[PDB]
Amino acid sequence: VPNPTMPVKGAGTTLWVYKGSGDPYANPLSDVDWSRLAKVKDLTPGELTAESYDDSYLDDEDADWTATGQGQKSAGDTSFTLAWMPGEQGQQALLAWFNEGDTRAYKIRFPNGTVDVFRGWVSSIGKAVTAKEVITRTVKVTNVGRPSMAEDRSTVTAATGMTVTPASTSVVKGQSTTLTVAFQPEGVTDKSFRAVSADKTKATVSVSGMTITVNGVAAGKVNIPVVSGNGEFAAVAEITVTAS
Amino acid sequence: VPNPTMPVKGAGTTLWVYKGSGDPYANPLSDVDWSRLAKVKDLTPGELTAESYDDSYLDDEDADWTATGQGQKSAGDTSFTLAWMPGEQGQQALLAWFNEGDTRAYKIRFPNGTVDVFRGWVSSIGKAVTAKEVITRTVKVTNVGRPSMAEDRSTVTAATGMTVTPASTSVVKGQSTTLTVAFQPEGVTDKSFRAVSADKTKATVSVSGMTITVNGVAAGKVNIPVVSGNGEFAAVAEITVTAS
Repeated sequence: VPNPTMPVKGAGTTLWVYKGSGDPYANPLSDVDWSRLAKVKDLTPGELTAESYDDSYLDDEDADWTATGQGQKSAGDTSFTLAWMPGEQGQQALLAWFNEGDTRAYKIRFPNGTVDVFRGWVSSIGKAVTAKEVITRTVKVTNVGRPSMAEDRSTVTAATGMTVTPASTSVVKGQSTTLTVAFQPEGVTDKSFRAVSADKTKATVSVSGMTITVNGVAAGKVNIPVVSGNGEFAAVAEITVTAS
Repeated sequence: VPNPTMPVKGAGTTLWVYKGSGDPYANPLSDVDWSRLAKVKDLTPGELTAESYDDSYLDDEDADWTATGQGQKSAGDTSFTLAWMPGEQGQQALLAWFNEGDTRAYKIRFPNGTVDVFRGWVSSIGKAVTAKEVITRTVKVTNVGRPSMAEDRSTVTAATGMTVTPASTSVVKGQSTTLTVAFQPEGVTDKSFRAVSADKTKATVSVSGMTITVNGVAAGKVNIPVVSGNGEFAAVAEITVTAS
């Protein structure tokens, strides 16, 4: 249904702020570590510009027509107003973003399946209070550096398939077992995953670089659920733990 | 028979115009100086309107129901239509009223002995021509200021009494006598009067503030009439003027 080669109606556009660590430009399709800014009244994305550089010399035969070239670009000034919910995360995190000069990353997700991720710092936080109208919070973010348009991530293989094969063997205290995940639907993929223990007590799990290590902290039958990327697919694995 | 505490049938309503100086609001009942607009086909009197004003503040607790108050009143635009008699004295006065921005006073007399007095300027003058139907003149008056409704007056003592005490003696050239009129039908009165001269040769009367000065311009025997208000009561006195 989402066709990036046909015009879209705009409704359904979403705003997120990168609350994790690492490279936000790498895999922006996944929603992991992206806190959502809900209840957006209106949005005005930044306009990439370019300064004009004068490229005229004295020797240049004839000067009837001006000659110029491109200069510095300076993507900047993405603004948006949302509803005022002072006691909800994403909005408190927004005020925290304002209170230091942090240059954080933020992404805009469009209904046609494409993403536009920028990186900037908050330069304005306002508020409009009138009767018979919901109080709105207005934000403005000055963008720094080169952004990441949706015209760069034009590959998208869409995945649509994965499997999780665990060891499913008893693990003794202090020893780490390795779990396997196949995320190769014809090889090319553009998604990640995260696995989190369903009890957090009988075992400790760690997922890093396609390496899933599970340690049998306490005896029993631990269940490790894994969810891929934003959460299109998921799986459940079991690992026994023996007291001996 | 006219009972202002019971509904009336509406037949017998009359239209009058105040073609004089003074306060029409003072004694509307007295038809003195009021010119009648006879042959009224129909009449739609003005509507006492009142604008709305918003009395809502931001700090007001709750706004579920609107809070409003009275604003400006602007009562006017009473219309009527009558038979078209261009050569009639009273319709030429109406055309003169239209032809300048004069804001004159007019009154409507109702069959139950009550009067509504408005003051305004003529805003629409028209005609309707059709065979088998009397040609009609249509008028519309935009009222200004506060009217004097029939509900403002509630006492009306009805008078029912007046007499005259004249000098009824000789008058010398260059010396004027005083004629007095008693208008005390048990104290309270709501009517004025006027006096005339029969010949305008032997003597003439100056009338103002109940004071009537009769001066014998020429010798002889003259009669001075007095008429109170619309003509309900009258009186006649005799004054003699001597040559020496």
